[PDB]
Amino acid sequence: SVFSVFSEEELKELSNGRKIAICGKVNNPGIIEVPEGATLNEIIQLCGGLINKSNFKAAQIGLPFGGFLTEDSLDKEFDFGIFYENIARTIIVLSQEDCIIQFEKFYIEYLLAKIKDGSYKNYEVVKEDITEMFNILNRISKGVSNMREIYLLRNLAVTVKSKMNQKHNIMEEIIDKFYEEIEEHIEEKKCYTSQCNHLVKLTITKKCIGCGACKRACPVDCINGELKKKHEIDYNRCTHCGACVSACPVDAISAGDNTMLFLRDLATPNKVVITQMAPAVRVAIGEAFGFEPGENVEKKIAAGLRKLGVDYVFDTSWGADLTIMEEAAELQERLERHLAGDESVKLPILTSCCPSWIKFIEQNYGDMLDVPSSAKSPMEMFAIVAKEIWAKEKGLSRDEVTSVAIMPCIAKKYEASRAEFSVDMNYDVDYVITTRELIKIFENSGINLKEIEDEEIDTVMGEYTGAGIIFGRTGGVIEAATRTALEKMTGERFDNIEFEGLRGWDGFRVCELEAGDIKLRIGVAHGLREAAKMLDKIRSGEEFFHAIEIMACVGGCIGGGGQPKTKGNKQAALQKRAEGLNNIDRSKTLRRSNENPEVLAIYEKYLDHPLSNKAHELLHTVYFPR
Amino acid sequence: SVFSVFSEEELKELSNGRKIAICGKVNNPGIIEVPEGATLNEIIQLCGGLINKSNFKAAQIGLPFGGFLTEDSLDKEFDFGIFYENIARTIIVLSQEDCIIQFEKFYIEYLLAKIKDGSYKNYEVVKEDITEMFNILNRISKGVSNMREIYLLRNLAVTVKSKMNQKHNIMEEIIDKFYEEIEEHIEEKKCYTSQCNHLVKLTITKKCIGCGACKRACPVDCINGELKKKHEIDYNRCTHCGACVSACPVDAISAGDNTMLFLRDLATPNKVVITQMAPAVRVAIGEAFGFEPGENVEKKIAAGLRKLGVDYVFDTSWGADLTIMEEAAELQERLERHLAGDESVKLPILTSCCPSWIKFIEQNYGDMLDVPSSAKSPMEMFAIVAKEIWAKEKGLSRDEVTSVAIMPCIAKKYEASRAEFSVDMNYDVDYVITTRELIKIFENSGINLKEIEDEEIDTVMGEYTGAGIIFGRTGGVIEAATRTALEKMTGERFDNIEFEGLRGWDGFRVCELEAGDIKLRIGVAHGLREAAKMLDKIRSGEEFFHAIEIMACVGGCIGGGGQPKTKGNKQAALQKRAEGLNNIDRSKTLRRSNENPEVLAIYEKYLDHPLSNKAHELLHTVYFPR
Ligand code: 402
Ligand code: 402
Ligand code: SF4
Ligand code: SF4
Ligand code: SF4
Ligand code: SF4
Ligand code: SF4
Ligand code: SF4
Ligand SMILES: [Zn+2]
Ligand SMILES: [Zn+2]
Repeated sequence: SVFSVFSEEELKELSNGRKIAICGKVNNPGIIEVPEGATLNEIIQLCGGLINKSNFKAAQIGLPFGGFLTEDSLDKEFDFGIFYENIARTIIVLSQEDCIIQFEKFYIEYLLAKIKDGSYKNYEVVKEDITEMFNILNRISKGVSNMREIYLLRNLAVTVKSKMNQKHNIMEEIIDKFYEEIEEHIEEKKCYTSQCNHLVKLTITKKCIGCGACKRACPVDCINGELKKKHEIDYNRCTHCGACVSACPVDAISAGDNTMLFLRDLATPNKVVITQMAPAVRVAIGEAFGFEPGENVEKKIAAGLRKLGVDYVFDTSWGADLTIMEEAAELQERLERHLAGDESVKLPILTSCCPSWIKFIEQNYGDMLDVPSSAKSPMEMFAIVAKEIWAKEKGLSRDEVTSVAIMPCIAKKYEASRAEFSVDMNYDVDYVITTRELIKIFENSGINLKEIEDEEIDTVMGEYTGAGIIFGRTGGVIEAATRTALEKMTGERFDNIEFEGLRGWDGFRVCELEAGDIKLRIGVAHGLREAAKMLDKIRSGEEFFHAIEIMACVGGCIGGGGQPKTKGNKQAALQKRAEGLNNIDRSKTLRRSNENPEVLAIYEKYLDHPLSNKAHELLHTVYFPR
Repeated sequence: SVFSVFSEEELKELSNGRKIAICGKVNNPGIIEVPEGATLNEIIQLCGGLINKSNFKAAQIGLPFGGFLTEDSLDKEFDFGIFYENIARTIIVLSQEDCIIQFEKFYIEYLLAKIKDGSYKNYEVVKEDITEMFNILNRISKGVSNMREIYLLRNLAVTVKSKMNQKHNIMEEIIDKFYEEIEEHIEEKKCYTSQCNHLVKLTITKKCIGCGACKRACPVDCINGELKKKHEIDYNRCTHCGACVSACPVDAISAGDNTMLFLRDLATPNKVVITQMAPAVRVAIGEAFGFEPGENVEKKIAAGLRKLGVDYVFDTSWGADLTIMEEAAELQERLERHLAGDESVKLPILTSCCPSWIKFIEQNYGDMLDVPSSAKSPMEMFAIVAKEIWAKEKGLSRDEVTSVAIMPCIAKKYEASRAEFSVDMNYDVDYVITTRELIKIFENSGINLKEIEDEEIDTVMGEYTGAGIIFGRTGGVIEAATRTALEKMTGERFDNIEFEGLRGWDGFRVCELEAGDIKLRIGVAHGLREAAKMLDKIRSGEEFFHAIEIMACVGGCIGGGGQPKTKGNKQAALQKRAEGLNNIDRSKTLRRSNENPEVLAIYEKYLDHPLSNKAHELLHTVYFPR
C-alpha cells in the first residue's frame, strides 16, 4: 500500500521544478520543494521525521525502482539526476521498522497489480520471474526457505534486469545491501523488524531501563544484562512464555504487532475475516474499559469486533471442547493400554495446548516428544476445522478466509507461525492479535466496551460449555478432561461436576481421584520452572502420575504475556480472572465438553469419532526436536 | 508404463467371450481365456505366477478403475460383472513389490497422458483435482507430506467421484484398503516395498538364513535376531552404513533398487541423463569383469555408460576437488580464528562427506551438529553445480536433466533423498545406482568391461586431480585438504605431495604435521565405532585434534556397502583397491585440488572464491537433530 500513495498524474506533474513526492515512514507524507542547500536528513526533517523516531534504513528512488539510498548518503546533499528517465521524482523512506523482505514482497505485489491493467504493460514479460521471486520471498518470510534460494533470486534478478533494460534492479540491490538481513531471515528464522509475523522473536527495544524484572521473571535464564542498562533476550533459547513482557514496567519487550495486518484485512473488500477468542481474553479485557477483573464481557468484545468489521465472531472454547473430546479419548486409550496392556504405553499424558511449554519441551528434554498428547491446541483445532470444513461447506477456499486468533499469549504467535499448521503456504491461523493489541485497536477506533451494546457470538463455531471455558485458568484443561473421561469410564454422571484439588494456586498441585473402580493421580504445573521440576521427577521415578496439565504462565492463560497489566496485587487480579472463568462455567447449562452440540455435529458429519483416522489427520500433529 | 501394456482395440476386442487381458506383476502378461471353474490364484498360475514369487497384494479392475481385489478374493472364484460398463476386461496385478503410492502416481500420469489427447476426453473436468492428488502423492513419496494431506485426498476423491459419475474411485479405495501403507509412508518415512526411492529403508528379506553376520558387523547394534531365523533391522536407528549388506552372504539385506528407473530414464527420448562416478567405483567394478582389485577401469565404465545411453559421463572426483577447495578454506579460517581468534571457534573440523556418519551424528550426539564442516559432500556439490550452472548455461532446466550418481554406498541414496538437496520437488541427485546394480545392468545388457573399447570422460565436469581421486579410500579426504591448505598457509610447494601417517589401516590414526610454523594434529577414523570413540574422546578432552576425517566403512568408500563382494581376504582386497586409488593419484600430473582448471573456472565465472556468499549458498548445507 506504500507504493500506491501518490497517483501517476501527480507524480508526473513533478517532472521539473525540483518538487519531489515523499512517502513511506515519514510523519507527513506529501509533495514538498527541497531547498538549494539540503541533505536527505534535512528532507526527512522537512517531512516531520519518522513515525517513532526510528533510525533511517533505506530510501527507494521512484515508483519504478531506481536504487536505494543508505546511511552513507544521509549526511550528503541530495543529488538530483537519480530520476534519470521514466521514473517519478519520488522517494519511499524505509526506517528500522521496515523489513526488506516485506518491502520487496509489497513492491512485487504493486508491480503485479499494475501489470493486471494497462499500466506497466511492458512488465508482462517478467511477470513469471517476478512471481517466482515473490514465491521465494514469501518462503523466506515464512521461514521455509533455504540459502540456495538466494542464488535463485540472484539468477532471477539477472534475468529481469537484462530483458527489462533497467539500470537498477530491486532484487539485485537488495542482495547487495541487505544481505545480512536476508541471511538472518533465512538462517536464524528471525525478522529483526518483526514485520514478518512468522519470524517474530522477542526483542528488548531501546527504551529498556535495565530494572532486571524480565531477568528475574525469566524461567530459563534466557535474558542477560546489567543494572540500569539495556538487556538482551537469547531468542534461540527463548520459550516465548511472555513472563518478561508482563514483568516489564516500560513495555520495552516487543513481540511484533499484527494490528496493521488486521486493519488492512478488515478494510479489504470481499475478504472474509473470522475471529476466535480465547477464554482468558473475556475476563481481562474489561479491566482497561472499567470492568472489574473476572467480568465476562465476551458480548462486548463480539460487538466491538463486528463494529470493526469481523464477519464471524467465534470462540476458542469451542475448539477447547473439541480438544477435550480428543484428549479424553486418548487418555482413556492410554489408561486401558496401561492396566490391561503393557509397558509400550506412555504415562502420564501431558497437555499440549500450551505452545510455550511445547517449545520448551522441544528445545530442552527433546527425547520426551512422544509423551505429550498428539492433539492440537484448541486454537489450531478451531483453525483447521474452520479452514477445512466450515469454509469448504460455505464455498470458501482456505485463501479466501482470514482466521484471526485473539489470544492472551505471546507464544500463540509462534504456534500459529509453525509450518505444520499450514497448507500451500496458507496457515490455519493467519496471525495472532494479543489482548493488549485488541485494547489498543478498540481505543483507537473509539469503541468503548463499557457502553457498547451486547451482541451474540456466532453459534456454529462459538457455542461452548463450562468445561471449555475453564481452559483459560490453571487446572481447567485437566478438569475438563477429567469431567469428560471419568463419566464415560464409570458409566454414571457426577452430582458435583467441579473437581476440587485440581484448582488452587500452588506451583504444582497433586490430586487423587477415587471415582469408580479406577484411581487417577493428576498433577498441575503453573510455570515452566514447575514443568522442568516435574519432568525431572518423572525421569527420576520418585513419584508417578496418570495425567499432568502444564501451563507456562502463573495462573494459566489469564496470566498470559499478552494480557493487560494487572492493577493492585497481581496474584489477586489473576485469581479474580480465574474466578470469573469459574463463574462463567457455573452459569452454563452444559458443563461437559462431550455435550457440545456443534462439536458433536462435527464428529457425526465430518469426522467419525474421537481418535478416528480423519480425527487424527485433522486434529493431531507431531513435534520436532531442536 | 504398466497401464499402457495393452491397446484400446485389443482391450475392446474382449467385450464378450470370457477372454481377459492380464498385466502387472505376472510372469507372462497377455490375453488368456479363464476356464469355467477358476479362481484368481488359478488365473495368476495360468499367467505363470508373479515375477519373484512375491505374495499377491492387489488387483486393479480395468484401465478405467473398477475397484481393487484383495487377498480375500484370491481364494474365491473369479466373479464376472466387475466389468460393468465402459471398462476393459483387464486386470493389473499388484504384488508385495508394488507401492500403492507409486501405483496411484502412475495411474494419474496415465490419466493425464490420455487427457492430453482425444482419449478420455471427459476426464478434462477432473484434470486439476487429479493433478493436485498427484502433487500430494508426490509429496508423500518424497517424505515431505503430512497427515492432513490424507484428508485433502479424501476430499479430492469425493469431488472427482461425484462429477465423474463413477462407482469406483481409485483414491477413495486406496484410502480404504491400504491406509496402513499410506500411514507408514507419511509417519515413518518408509516405503516397505522400496519403490519410493526417497523413502528407502534397509530391510532384511525372507531369504535370510540367520547367520548373524549382519548383527556382528552392525556398529550401532541396530539388528535383532536369533540363530538360523530371520533378523530385523531397526530402521529408526539405522545409519545406512551398509556394513550389514557387505557382511550378508545371501544378499538378503535390500536397500531398494533404482535400476528400473535408470533404464526408463535412459530409454526416454529427449531426456538428458548425466552420471557422476565415485572414486571407489572405478577400482572395484573390474573385479566382476575379470580385473584385479585396484585396476582403473573408468574408461571402460564411461564406454559402458555411453553404450547404455548416458548423454554425459562425469566424475565425482571433480566435486571432490570443489569440496576440498571449500573445506581447506574453511579449515584455514577456523585455524586463524583459533590462534588469533578466541573460544568461539570450533575445533577439530570434521569431514561431512560421509552421509552415514552425518546420519549417525544427527541421530546420536545431536548437540554436535555445528562441529562438522558445513560443506556438502562431493556428490551433492557436483549435483547442485550441474543443475544450477552447467544445465542453466546449456539451456536445460533442473527438471530436464536426470542426474544419476554411481556410488559404492548405501547411504548415498539417503543423502540424495534428503529434502534440503532439492528445489521445487526436483532433487539435485535424482537417484543413486550402486556398484552392484551397475554390474548387474552391464551383465544384463551384454556389456563386458574387459573387452569394451576405451572412451574419454567428459572434461567439463569430469576432469579431476590426484587429490580428488584419493577420496575413495580412508584418509584421502583429509590428505587432499592438507595438500591444498598447508601449501597456501606456508607459501611454498612441498616436494613430497603424499602425506604419510594419514595412510594406513588402523581403526583410528593420529598424524602430527610440522610443516612451516604451524602444527596440525590430524585424526582419521575407519568405522562408526571409531567415530563414536573419538567423539567420546573429544567430549572428554583427554586428547586434542585440529581436523578429523570420518568414514563409516572400513577402508573408506572402497569398502562401501554398494561395492561388489570381495574375493579372498577382504582386508587384502580393500587394500588393493586403496592402492589402486593411490596409483591413480600418482599417475596424475595435477595432484592438488586447487589446480583443477574446471573448478577454478567455476570459481572465477560463477562463484567468486571459496567461502564467498554464493559459494556458501550453493555448496554449503545445514544439519537437523533427530
Ligand atoms: N489454544 C488454546 Fe487455549 C484454549 O481454549 C486458549 O486460547 Fe489459552 C486461553 N485462554 C491461550 O493463549 S492455550 C493453553 N490451554 C488453556 S487455554
Ligand atoms: N560424495 C562423495 Fe565421496 C567422493 O568424491 C564419493 O562419492 Fe565416497 C567414494 N568413492 C562415496 O560413496 S563419499 C565420502 N568421502 C570420500 S569419497
Ligand atoms: S519469553 Fe519467557 S522465556 Fe523468553 S525471555 Fe521472556 S521470559 Fe524468558
Ligand atoms: S523489564 Fe523491561 S525494563 Fe526492566 S529490564 Fe527487563 S526489559 Fe528492560
Ligand atoms: S499459558 Fe496460556 S498464555 Fe501462558 S503461554 Fe501457555 S498458552 Fe500462552
Ligand atoms: S546399515 Fe550399518 S547401521 Fe544400518 S543395519 Fe546395516 S550395519 Fe547396522
Ligand atoms: S547376514 Fe544376511 S543372512 Fe546372515 S543373518 Fe544377517 S541378514 Fe540374515
Ligand atoms: S564411507 Fe564412503 S561408502 Fe561407506 S558410507 Fe561413508 S560414504 Fe558411503
Ligand atoms: Zn522480515
Ligand atoms: Zn512407497
